[PDB]
Amino acid sequence: ACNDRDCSLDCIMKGYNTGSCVRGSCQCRRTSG
Repeated sequence: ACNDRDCSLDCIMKGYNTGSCVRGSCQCRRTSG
């Protein structure tokens, strides 16, 4: 499931802060800089 539910959760654990479904995938994004 690429839903932001499991995607975001995993994105925050991978080391980033959030993420979303992309073309049926899951990317993450950090909030800093």
